[PDB]
Amino acid sequence: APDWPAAFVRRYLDAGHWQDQSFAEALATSAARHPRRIALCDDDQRLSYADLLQRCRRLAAGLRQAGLAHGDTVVLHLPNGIAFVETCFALFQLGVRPVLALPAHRQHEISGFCRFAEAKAYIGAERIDGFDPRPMARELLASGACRMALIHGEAEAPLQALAPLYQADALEDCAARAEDIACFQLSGTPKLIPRRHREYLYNVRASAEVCGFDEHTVYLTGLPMAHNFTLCCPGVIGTLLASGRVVVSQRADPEHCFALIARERVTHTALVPPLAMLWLDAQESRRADLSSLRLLQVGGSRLGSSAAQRVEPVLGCQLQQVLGMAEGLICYTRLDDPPERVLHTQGRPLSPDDEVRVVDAEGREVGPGEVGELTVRGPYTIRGYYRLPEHNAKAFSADGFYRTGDRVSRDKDGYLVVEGRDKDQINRGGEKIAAEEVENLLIAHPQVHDATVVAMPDSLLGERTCAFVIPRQPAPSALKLKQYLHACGLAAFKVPDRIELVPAFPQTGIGKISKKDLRERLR
Ligand SMILES: Nc1ncnc2c1ncn2[C@@H]1O[C@H](COS(=O)(=O)NC(=O)c2ccccc2O)[C@@H](O)[C@H]1O
Repeated sequence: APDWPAAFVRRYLDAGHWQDQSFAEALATSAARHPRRIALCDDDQRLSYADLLQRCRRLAAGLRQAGLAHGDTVVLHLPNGIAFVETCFALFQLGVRPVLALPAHRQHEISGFCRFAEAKAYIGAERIDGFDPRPMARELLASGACRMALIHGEAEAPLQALAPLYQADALEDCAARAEDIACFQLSGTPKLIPRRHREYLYNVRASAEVCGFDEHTVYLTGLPMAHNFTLCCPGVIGTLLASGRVVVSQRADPEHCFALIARERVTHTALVPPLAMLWLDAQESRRADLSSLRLLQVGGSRLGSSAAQRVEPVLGCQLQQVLGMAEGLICYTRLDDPPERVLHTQGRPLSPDDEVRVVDAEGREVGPGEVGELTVRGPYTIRGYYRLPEHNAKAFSADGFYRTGDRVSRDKDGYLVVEGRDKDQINRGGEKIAAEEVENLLIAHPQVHDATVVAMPDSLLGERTCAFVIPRQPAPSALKLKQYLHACGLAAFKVPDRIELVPAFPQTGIGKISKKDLRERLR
């Protein structure tokens, strides 16, 4: 667990970025401001700030009685829900660090997380993302992967029930210091990202300012709450610390979510592009009343200008583009930015002390507007992954810059434009091709729902291109789309060598497209 050198600590405290409260103290402060206001809602249950705080304290007492102590680690694998929030904040109070596993994670990942972190417990549910994790949890215990397995819901011994632990008398003490690790986030087997209370609260508080969160923010969880976008950018925690209300959802389909928005008067949410595409193309479901919606954050992957330009007309809300990473840096377009920035950039950095360097293969800083590897250090960017000295020696420069693996350029005013991952690059007979440019043209096509362009081996040109396209009916042929690209003025060498009409793309844990999976499919 590498830390910030002393010069940086001192400057981030002097700047006022790092304050002296833990997550638990911060929620308690917010609760005290508005104790009866509804803080969380699910399909039936609604908790006031004061009821949430008390339940968290009661769960904390129960977890302590069950053996969880300050400095312990747990693997937290729960669907979106009230239990996720309660359990997180109870662990924050106790100084117990949760590994924030995603709903899509399975035994390979879960086992690795328990083992690598030496978790005392796995905390899970009777069901998650269509998966029954209780067999796995039994094997975790049988193999020594963790000591204990708590299940919210029904489960057979040797698994233990989480609900009885809420019956304890409320623990009133906090064991967490602002400089301690609060939780382990996960890289997008995922690496463990040690996030500390004071820096990750800076992340939350400043994001909430930039995104205009306030007492009236009604935040819908469009993504897994474990994920950093959903949790802190500004996320669920930004909503709670602004004294807003969080509306939980275990699904992001526009059918369900549009009705929730109407029911709860949702004002804010966050999505990855593929989900935003579904919301933009939702047909009869758009009969819903979405008048309450004020801000749609889109991030995780680039939202091209063809799609971005449809957000305000179709949904009636402002768009914000978010370039983010669990390791640190967040860039945001700002709520008062002109369209040219919101449609065509992925934001500018959150903190004045975020230090960004775009560098070529040699480590040279590129010229302005030129494309290079994004690297960065700053007041909420880690200095290394948890207990990973050998990987850390490659992933961080000697002066402490995190090497993101993304290819970006910068515009005149500091805004980042993401070309994609280093591994997404296409070189077609020595001509370079920016997938995003071709993807954005195809996505503008009226019978194209989404598109993704990747590299395939070729003996003569080294690489050719293949575009995967989800049609909307009536679906165009590959030949019609090649002609449509031509009529748009796309350079000939950039027209995909191959276009695959398909109903869906493989997806990552939170819904991003897996170009790795596509590129392994081709070869
Ligand atoms: N607007 C964008 N345009 C192009 N690419 C983007 C991108 N936003 C992310 N990426 C890619 O996603 C990696 C990080 O992924 S992440 O840890 O899961 N966390 C997130 O995505 C995340 C998103 C929002 C807020 C907090 C977060 O933590 C990045 O290095 C980069 O490759």
